[PDB]
Amino acid sequence: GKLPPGPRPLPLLGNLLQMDRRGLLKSFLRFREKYGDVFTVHLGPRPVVMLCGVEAIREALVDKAEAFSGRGKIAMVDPFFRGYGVIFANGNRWKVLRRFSVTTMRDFGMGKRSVEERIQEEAQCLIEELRKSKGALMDPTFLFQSITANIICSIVFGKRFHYQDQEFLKMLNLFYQTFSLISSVFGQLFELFSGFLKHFPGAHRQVYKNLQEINAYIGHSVEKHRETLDPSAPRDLIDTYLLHMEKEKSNAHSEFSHQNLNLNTLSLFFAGTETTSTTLRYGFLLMLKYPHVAERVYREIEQVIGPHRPPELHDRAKMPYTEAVIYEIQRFSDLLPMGVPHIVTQHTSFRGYIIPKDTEVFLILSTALHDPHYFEKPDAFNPDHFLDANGALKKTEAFIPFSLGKRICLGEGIARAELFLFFTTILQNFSMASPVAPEDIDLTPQECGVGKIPPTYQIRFLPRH
Ligand code: HEM
Ligand SMILES: OC[C@H]1O[C@H](O[C@H]2[C@H](O)[C@@H](O)[C@H](OCCCCCC3CCCCC3)O[C@@H]2CO)[C@H](O)[C@@H](O)[C@@H]1O
Ligand SMILES: OC[C@H]1O[C@H](O[C@H]2[C@H](O)[C@@H](O)[C@H](OCCCCCC3CCCCC3)O[C@@H]2CO)[C@H](O)[C@@H](O)[C@@H]1O
Ligand SMILES: C=C1CC[C@@]2(C(C)C)C[C@@H]12
Repeated sequence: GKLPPGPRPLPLLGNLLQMDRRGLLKSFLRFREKYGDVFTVHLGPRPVVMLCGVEAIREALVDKAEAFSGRGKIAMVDPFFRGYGVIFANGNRWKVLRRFSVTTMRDFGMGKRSVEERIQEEAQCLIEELRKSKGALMDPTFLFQSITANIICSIVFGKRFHYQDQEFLKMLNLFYQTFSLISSVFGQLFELFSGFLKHFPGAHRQVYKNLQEINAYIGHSVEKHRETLDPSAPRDLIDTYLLHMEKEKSNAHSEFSHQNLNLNTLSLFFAGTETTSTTLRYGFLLMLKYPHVAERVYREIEQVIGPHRPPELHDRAKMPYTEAVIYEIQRFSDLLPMGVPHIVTQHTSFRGYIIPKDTEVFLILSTALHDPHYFEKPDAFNPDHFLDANGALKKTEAFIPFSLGKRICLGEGIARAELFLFFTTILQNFSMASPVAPEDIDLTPQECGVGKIPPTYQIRFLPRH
């Protein structure tokens, strides 16, 4: 009958005075030193249980899924989402939204394109755009958000936007700034003291205002889908939801509400755009720092695919090196180092500790991805972390960047397809250069909070021959 151990808190400040200035993640890795894999930290007024290492995390999300499957809050965006949409929902609202989103993120209608096909098409558009740049320097952030946003758009809104569309780019800008502001030092501090800091000016207000501006776009798209809805031929995920709404309207407790429609839709957009693109940004920075890996990846593309046939998912199994590189990009880039917060949904016992219902829990995914027993020298980028003796692909159970269990990333199959196809399709057509010599490329993230965000950089894409 005790919570996990941890540093002794003060009233009001919780463990603030024991924290590391460099962030939550660093704070928690120090605590782990002292207390081991399961400990309690008081983030202002809330005790939060931290679980570290693949064994503890898997034991919680998979073996104790009846208790560890709740969703906790991200203080920076809770005032906006308020438990609407699939990411932030619990209970029956979650079950409904998850079932809906999973099915509709995969089955689209006979004669509608596959996931692979939309990605393949977006990849050709991206290569045509990169050709048109003629080797000019760019920060590729906007293009990497455009291609990942466009895959979600084709599912959600039934169309794609053009790369030079300044309105499309305005919404990409809002998603980008929001993810940065959520992961900033302020955003981390807000996680501790949201109750106090919310009365004052700060980034939380800018985040809230950004999300309302994206929400206004969605609300208008929804209305215009409603006006043109053909109940016999759903175009996209919005039409499918409208039909469920119509079908359940006689139940006042239907979860197909207007607020879930907007916020689930937003949720999918945010997650679909900022995750994969951020991974891509890091991956191309790593290719600049390790041009020998990129050159090896090209050799493999040449031998297995050739210089012109578009890459397809069937190529994956014949490309162990490219796959190792992409896993290692994900491992090293550690997109969500503390995952997304969980909450326990019933009184539970965990390695002797007793964790009461409603206790918030962070799974520190970063500790699995940097576990030195699975990855020798885990702080260095090295695709050999994923290769055996023969150069064959060695997967491992510590590779959990999508989490595990009931709340495991529902975009996983999409993200993996997007990483492989965009990565290989770009390298099939271009090598990369930049004004910064490999030795001087600094990989230090620009933010490290909920999200790990790479520094900005310039790069050129040089066409092959
Ligand atoms: C590199 C790409 C991605 C990574 C590393 C990633 C990682 C994650 C993680 C760690 C979670 C939290 C799981 C948990 O709560 O324990 C999550 C949830 C989620 N992700 Fe992904 N994600 C990626 C791409 C995507 C994409 C492309 C989509 C959209 C198609 C997406 C949609 C979602 C949704 C809707 C949830 C909430 C699931 C739920 O709470 O039921 N993610 N993701
Ligand atoms: O109808 C009234 C409203 O219209 C103007 O806002 C527009 C701007 O006129 C207009 O340029 C705009 O075009 C956006 C198209 C790009 C959509 C990109 C999507 C990417 C995926 C996630 C959703 C957004 O959409 C916004 C919402 O319609 C205004 O911003 C708001 O005043 C006002 O509330
Ligand atoms: O005592 C009653 C109150 O307590 C619950 O919430 C509190 C928590 O009790 C209480 O801890 C809180 O104060 C926290 C002080 C945090 C110190 C400020 C830090 C901010 C920047 C970094 C250094 C200092 O403010 C919140 C709002 O008052 C409630 O939010 C309010 O109902 C209620 O007014
Ligand atoms: C992919 C995700 C899951 C939760 C999240 C928030 C900022 C939308 C970090 C984005």
